[PDB]
Amino acid sequence: AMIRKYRYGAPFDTEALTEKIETAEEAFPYGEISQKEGFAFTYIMDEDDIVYGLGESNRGINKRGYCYISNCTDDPIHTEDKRSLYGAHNFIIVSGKTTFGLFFDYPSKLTFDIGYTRMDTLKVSCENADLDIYVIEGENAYDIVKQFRRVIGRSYIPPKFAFGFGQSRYGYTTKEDFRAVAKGYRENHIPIDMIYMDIDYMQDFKDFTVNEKNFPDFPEFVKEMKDQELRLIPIIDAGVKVEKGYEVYEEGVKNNYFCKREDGSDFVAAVWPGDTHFPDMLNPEARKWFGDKYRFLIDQGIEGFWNDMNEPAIFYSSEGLAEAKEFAGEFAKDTEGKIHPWAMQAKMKDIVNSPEDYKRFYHNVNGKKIRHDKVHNLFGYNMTRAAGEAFERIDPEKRFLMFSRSSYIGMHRYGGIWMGDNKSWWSHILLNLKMLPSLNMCGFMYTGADLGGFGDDTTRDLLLRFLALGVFTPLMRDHAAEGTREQECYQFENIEDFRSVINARYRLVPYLYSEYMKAALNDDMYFKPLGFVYPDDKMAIRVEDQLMLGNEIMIAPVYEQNARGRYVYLPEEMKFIKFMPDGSISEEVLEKGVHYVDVALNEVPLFIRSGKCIPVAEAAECVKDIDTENMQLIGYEGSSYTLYEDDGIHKDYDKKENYRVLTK
Amino acid sequence: NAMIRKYRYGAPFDTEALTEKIETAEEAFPYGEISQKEGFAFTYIMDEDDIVYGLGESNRGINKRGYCYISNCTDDPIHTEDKRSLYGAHNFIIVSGKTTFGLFFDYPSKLTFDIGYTRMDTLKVSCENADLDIYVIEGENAYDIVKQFRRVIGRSYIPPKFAFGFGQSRYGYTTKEDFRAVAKGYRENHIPIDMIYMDIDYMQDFKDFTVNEKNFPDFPEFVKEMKDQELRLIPIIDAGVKVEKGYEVYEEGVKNNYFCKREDGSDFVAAVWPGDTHFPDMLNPEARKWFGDKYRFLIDQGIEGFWNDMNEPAIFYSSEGLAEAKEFAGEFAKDTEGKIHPWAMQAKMKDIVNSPEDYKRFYHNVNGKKIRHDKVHNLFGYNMTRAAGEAFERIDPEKRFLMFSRSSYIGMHRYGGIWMGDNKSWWSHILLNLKMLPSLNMCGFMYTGADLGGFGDDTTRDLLLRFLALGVFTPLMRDHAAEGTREQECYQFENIEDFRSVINARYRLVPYLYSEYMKAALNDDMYFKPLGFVYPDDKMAIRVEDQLMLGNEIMIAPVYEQNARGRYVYLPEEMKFIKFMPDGSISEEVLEKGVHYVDVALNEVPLFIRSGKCIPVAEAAECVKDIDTENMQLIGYEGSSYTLYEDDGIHKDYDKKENYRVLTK
Ligand SMILES: C[C@H]1O[C@H](O[C@H]2[C@H](O)[C@@H](O)[C@@H](O[C@H]3[C@H](O)[C@@H](O)[C@@H](O)O[C@@H]3CO)O[C@@H]2CO)[C@H](O)[C@@H](O)[C@@H]1N[C@H]1C=C(CO)[C@@H](O)[C@H](O)[C@H]1O
Ligand SMILES: C[C@H]1O[C@H](O[C@H]2[C@H](O)[C@@H](O)[C@@H](O[C@H]3[C@H](O)[C@@H](O)[C@@H](O)O[C@@H]3CO)O[C@@H]2CO)[C@H](O)[C@@H](O)[C@@H]1N[C@H]1C=C(CO)[C@@H](O)[C@H](O)[C@H]1O
Repeated sequence: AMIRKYRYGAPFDTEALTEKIETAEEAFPYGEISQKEGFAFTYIMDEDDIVYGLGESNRGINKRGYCYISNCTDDPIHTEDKRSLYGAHNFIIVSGKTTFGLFFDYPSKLTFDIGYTRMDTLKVSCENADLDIYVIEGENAYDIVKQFRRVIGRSYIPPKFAFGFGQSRYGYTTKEDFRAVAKGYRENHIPIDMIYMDIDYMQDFKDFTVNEKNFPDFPEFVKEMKDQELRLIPIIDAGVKVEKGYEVYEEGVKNNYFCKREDGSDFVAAVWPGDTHFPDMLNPEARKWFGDKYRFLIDQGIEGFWNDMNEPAIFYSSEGLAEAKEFAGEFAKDTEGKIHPWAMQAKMKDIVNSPEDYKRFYHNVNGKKIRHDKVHNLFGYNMTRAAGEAFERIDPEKRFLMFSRSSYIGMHRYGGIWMGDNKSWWSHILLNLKMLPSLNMCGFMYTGADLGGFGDDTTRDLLLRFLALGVFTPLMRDHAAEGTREQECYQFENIEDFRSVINARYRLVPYLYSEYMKAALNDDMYFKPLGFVYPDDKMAIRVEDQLMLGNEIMIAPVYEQNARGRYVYLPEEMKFIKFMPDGSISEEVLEKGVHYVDVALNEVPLFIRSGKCIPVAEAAECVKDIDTENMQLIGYEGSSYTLYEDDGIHKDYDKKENYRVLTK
Repeated sequence: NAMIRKYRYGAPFDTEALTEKIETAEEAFPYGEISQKEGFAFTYIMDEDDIVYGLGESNRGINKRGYCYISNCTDDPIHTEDKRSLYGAHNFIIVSGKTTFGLFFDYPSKLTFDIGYTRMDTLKVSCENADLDIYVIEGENAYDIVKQFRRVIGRSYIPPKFAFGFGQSRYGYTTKEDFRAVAKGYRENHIPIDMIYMDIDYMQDFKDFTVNEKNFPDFPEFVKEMKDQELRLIPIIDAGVKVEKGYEVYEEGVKNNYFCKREDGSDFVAAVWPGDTHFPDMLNPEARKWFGDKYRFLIDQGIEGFWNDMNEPAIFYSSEGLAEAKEFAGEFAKDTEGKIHPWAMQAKMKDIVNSPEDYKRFYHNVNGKKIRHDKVHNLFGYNMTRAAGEAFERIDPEKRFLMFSRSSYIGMHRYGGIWMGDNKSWWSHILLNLKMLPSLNMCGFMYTGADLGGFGDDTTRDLLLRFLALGVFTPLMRDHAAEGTREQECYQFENIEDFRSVINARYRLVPYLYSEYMKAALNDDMYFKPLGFVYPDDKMAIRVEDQLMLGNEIMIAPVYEQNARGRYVYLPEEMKFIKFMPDGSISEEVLEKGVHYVDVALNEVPLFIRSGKCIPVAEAAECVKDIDTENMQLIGYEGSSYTLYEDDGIHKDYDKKENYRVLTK
């Protein structure tokens, strides 16, 4: 009713939406649509108009003033200029005097020119007038989003343990590597529930093996780790290594489960294991075959997975590789200097994630051959769907921890997202923050960034400020790239400081989980821009470095080096809370308005809204040990918090026992 | 100045950074601990509250704690927070806390500042060779310590007045049409401007000290076509002298042994824009004078300023590097077994650029003894600008020339300014350009700016405007853009009157800004100051990093977040919030000491006036020579006094009672 679906050409069915919406028949309600060059929507914006959405895209909460292209790209350098990151989330809302939401249900490259060309002009275009546009209406932007959240289906719900802290590093390889990490944390009493395993745990980077030489009995090691409440979260890449004898490879080939070239042969793309093949994620059968392979690890005790390189990322195809070796040929023999080293360098770079490669292989969809570039942004989506759907067969009642890098809307039902290869820059603390709400609008609630920065060298302080933001993000893990400064918490001085920050995560767990469960089950938001909560405050709607969490709190982390505080705007009176390093909790009332607050490196800050309160537990070293019984209530006297909780393992969501009102 | 003990280690190369002879102190080192096991290392444990200023043009913020900085002039077009080395080497730092003192490491080689990077409480300055002078500057506070240092390094370079105008630039402008188009585009729209820069294209095949003969049949006249319009062309000069027979500059450098040379006596070859080039031996006096004198060519044609580029010096690849690369390309090409990953190929291409190894392959002839370049690496750009400067004074001693350089070392500030190089059209770079200001001032470099709009990548309308609004206050205010970037000339955007509004604020402030720069340079004082220097005992002010004091009257606080309509500020004393309005009016508002949010729209230029002060504001003019300083509105507080310095802005006659006049509100 307050949602209509306008249809152009013959759209590919993305299965993005779970709710049926009939094809409206009147005139498109806003702006203009054109077909002189492919397809274009053009809209003129009110000078005060704010644009939200685009989920995991570059820049800030208000998208006005730059260009975003949905075109899932493996790009390790997230600088302000980049137009396409990992995600393809074609949902925007124009909010102002004239407010409306738009979802562009489209598989391929979609360019959102949001004021970049002309300031007052919003122009969303793509090569093909074959798509569905969904127009949503409501009073405010929050209401437009909650409607969207309805029609795309309930977001993924992770197991309770995933609301713990997780340690990860590209490099962990042996039982020793892993033990010294468990050692490092448990011996210094720093809580943690997860350690991630990156590609070095496989045999020759073969999907669905383990290095038999390093884990002669992987299952027992898993049980040894799990005994200390450490759950090993293995990675899975998109490419299956080409290698005779390799079971997963032989099957893929024999049953035509792989993407093929225009000639029927299996397309080769090179990744970690060298030459690989990509499972045909768009083909229902291949998807059940791929998903089922997760049993290999589940049967061994594994309760979580992360999907990577699933744009899919291509270092080089056999086609590109020959072009390059060949060019290098003329370079090597160049006497006249007709071939500059810059160009040789340019070719090496162009064979990576080549657009030419993305038209070299095809998907087989219920018998229809479709070229990959045409459906490019669905690949990661469906790889994560394969896992999810396979999960539900293996054990319909159990929750598995699951996240992916690349995604498209609809994938939000089967798994969360991590924000990819960030760097150890202070600006990336803010980027982590700004992306949260957008992702929530698009259904992705279980998200977080690599704390302390994936790439490059971190410092003791960058890490602590990153963690302090992580405290509030459902996914909280410290991750680091190959050969960077070691950034485990125990790899610094005065380690107790890190204990302090993590401790705060582990006291806030029952609240954060609660607020998560309530949001997901209600097709609602976990993180909200201040604009959603105080739509009348023309000051609040412009704030981009503070977020509302649930209905009880606001967060505002420090993201500047050497700072000892930061400016905040409070659209209402709140109590200002800091989790102190001695184990106590500072509390101060602060009137609405502007304020500079003092927040030391080893203190964690949050605000509690007027007439509200939240439960806080004692610090425990793992999710299982948190005493949920006698929690302290912080906030406003006479207020009440409805606390959700369940076994945090199965999907028994609708019990009256799951709710329990607390009054301060 | 015997409040500046100097400590000697080894047999230091003389950088000529100081103009003041300081004797070699004789006691143990006044602070921390010195070690000499595997080179040289100063190690100091800092107090928790200590702040660290300095390092001029270096990465990150005002307070330098919490990272690692390396003096090693490097051509790096990507200015991300992780970078440890950019273009300049300004080895001056100051520890500001319970124990305040200042340090200058006079060392021309790779010098590492580990400022609380490894251990948070640990400052460690180390290098390979113990061949260095270390100046310890004692004093009451940081500001004072900086004033001392400014005096032993000598008066800062002083630009002609026309350089406080606005300038337009692009790695693209090639023909008369292009330049005329910039002319017409600005003039027709009554947008103030004084300079148009000429990038490497005006040359004859990138040959230094030539001009394109087909492009510019009669250059002196075209230069005149522009000058009559109050537009001054500022051509670039590159470090590399193109290798080519018949090319006079090359023939002479070779004939007279003026180029840097391989170990074996051969003229070292480095590839740059022109192709193979030689580098003029900037550490050789005869060479330095020969190169400097070459500027006459352009000066005798009516040119009144220059910029020196690529002078780290930047190297695309050496002859040795190309060969090594082509031979690797071969192995890769014929490799049938996948022995050679494409990543290794790609890594080799990257390796040949600015290859530390090349910097080991050429020497400087310093009156007799040959010195391997890497041993004096941070000096190259400094002595190239020194070549140009000394030349100017031989060529015409009365007249001031516009001069600035990319690479630099303390001491170069006497001969020219610098721009902050290849930044990017990122909002974060507006702040980066802000934060570098104070630091560069502490090291003598006052004439500085950044590429407004962002050099690299594509800018937007709002980004360019917020950049200009900072640029209003930086002595170098220049719009420059990379090859193939979106056009960022002010006339290439809708509602052009918002660019005329903003750049009006500049020309209206020019009388006062010029005044402060002149006063500051002649007094060995700073033009920009961190708030700590002015409000030493306000714990809140000593940590403000995104505001700056300018002279002794005003404070700046640029908007740097995209889509923001205001920003938070902290005021250490009562002040008049002022906005140059898009209508021409100047809004005024008193705000007390404390935190505030102030509305600054895109097309408004903000600034604050200190309690007890005021400033002159002229009416808008479209070029510097047309500005009317006779009757200027005074903006500020009642019964305050401003001393206006002014002169002909052309010659070098600075010490005269007639240059000053007291204005009273
Ligand atoms: C691990 C990471 O590797 C791949 O990306 C890397 C590039 O291939 C490298 O060339 C290198 O690029 C840097 C260059 O040296 C230089 O141009 C500099 O300016 O910066 C560049 C980027 O920092 O570094 C890249 C990233 O470190 C691949 O594209 C990327 O997606 C990979 N990340 C995934 C893989 C692993 C291992 O399974 C996980 O640890 C990550 O979390 C994944 O997201
Ligand atoms: C003009 C500029 O060119 C040289 O640097 C360029 C590189 O050679 C290119 O490879 C390219 O780098 C980009 C990467 O491919 C990409 O990874 C992305 O991250 O951005 C990189 C840089 O934006 O672009 C570079 C910049 O164009 C040279 O080393 C550099 O120092 C040059 N700058 C000076 C030269 C000119 C022309 O005479 C002047 O206009 C400038 O103002 C100078 O500062």
